Amino acid sequence: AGFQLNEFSSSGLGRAYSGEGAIADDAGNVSRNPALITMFDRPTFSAGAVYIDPDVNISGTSPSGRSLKADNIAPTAWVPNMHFVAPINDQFGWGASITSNYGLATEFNDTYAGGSVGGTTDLETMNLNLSGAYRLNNAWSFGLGFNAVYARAKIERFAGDLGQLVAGQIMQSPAGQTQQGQALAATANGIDSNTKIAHLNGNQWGFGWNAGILYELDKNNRYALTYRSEVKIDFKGNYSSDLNRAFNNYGLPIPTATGGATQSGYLTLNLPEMWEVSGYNRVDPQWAIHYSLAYTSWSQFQQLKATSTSGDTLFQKHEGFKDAYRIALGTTYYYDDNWTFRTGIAFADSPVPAQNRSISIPDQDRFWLSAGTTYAFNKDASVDVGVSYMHGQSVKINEGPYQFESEGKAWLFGTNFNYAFHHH
Ligand SMILES: CCCCCCCCOCCOCCOCCOCCO
Ligand SMILES: CCCCCCCCOCCOCCOCCOCCO
Repeated sequence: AGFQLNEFSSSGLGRAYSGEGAIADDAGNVSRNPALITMFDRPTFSAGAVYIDPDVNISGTSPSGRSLKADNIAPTAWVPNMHFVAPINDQFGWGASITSNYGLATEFNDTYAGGSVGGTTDLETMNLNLSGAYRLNNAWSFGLGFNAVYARAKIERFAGDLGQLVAGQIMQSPAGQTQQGQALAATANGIDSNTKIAHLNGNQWGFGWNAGILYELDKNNRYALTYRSEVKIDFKGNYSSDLNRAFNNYGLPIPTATGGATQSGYLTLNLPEMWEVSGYNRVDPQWAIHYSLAYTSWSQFQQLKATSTSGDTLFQKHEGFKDAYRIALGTTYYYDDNWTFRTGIAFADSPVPAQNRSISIPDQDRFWLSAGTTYAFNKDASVDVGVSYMHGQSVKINEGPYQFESEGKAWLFGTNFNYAFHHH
């Protein structure tokens, strides 16, 4: 699912985030649906983190003869979460949380033959949320939330074997016999595969809002609709390329060379909005069933475009994402006053059309299998441990002169501590 994260709590991880937004056994879920606030009787707190260990691989051969093989190109990630919820009165409450809905990390050796389209790609995101909720009656609740998103990003690309390729082209050509042609071949051969062809970095705050509706049949069965708005991050940061000025203005398909000098740069990143419907059903004093369909408007993310203080394009990449859905189903076994158990599955289709796949964000349809458990120390305190495994199909990728194959899987492990305070 592109660069979206769902890892906002360890219990959620055990459910495979199914019907999140209709469950309120810990404070974690208010981030997902502000209306769940009305479900809380006293100040409740939750803090933990999810460890994501991807194993994503690339295979292929460049036209140069060099291998396009790259193993383990998605570094492990630690995603923290922190949550708080508290009543105001019989019909009002509020919450705050620190989560992450968007994140991405890909890394190739700066010597990689295909380095002009896989160097380093890093996006980390933090969502500061502040919600309030109104209890209309025993059935209807409403939530309204505001989000301050802090985002830190970095892009780096290298000349892989392009220097070699270009030199070959010249030398095979009639210009191979010319002084002019030879000098260019020399220059091309001279571009090391670790020559930095593009650098971007910046951090910026962005802002958005979210809303949610909660409907309860009884104390054991509810349903929810939630909306999370788009958030536009307007980066202003640094752009650089180690290539000589002399490369620019011939219309070659490359980022603007700056001879290593840094230029101020502007790029707008769109974090897509998301809708979600959720259902929770406590079938039995020990058994619950939960499920959700979520819809993310990835079409809101069309490209990476970077711009000088003069309006010139310094670096551009077409993304052309399409809207995508995530669906999930899970169960919870409330064994005894101490132990709770859970498992779930989810599926998410890639928002990246095959013809726009790229190796920096090698995405495919995914499945999650998860299981988790909660131990309750004492009605006031509990720890949540969750495990999830994700599997993705292998997919074909075409960028520039290169053809790749990609496969990805991952293990997720997470722990959360929960505390509940003195009632009213
Ligand atoms: C699939 C990637 C999504 C997230 C990418 C950025 C998220 C930040 O992860 C960085 C991973 O680095 C590990 C964190 O460092 C260890 C922190 O643990 C210290 C405990 O206090
Ligand atoms: C300069 C105008 C910007 C238009 C394109 C921006 C996006 C470019 O990214 C394409 C990535 O290709 C990088 C390859 O650069 C060439 C390195 O080797 C050239 C030496 O022969």
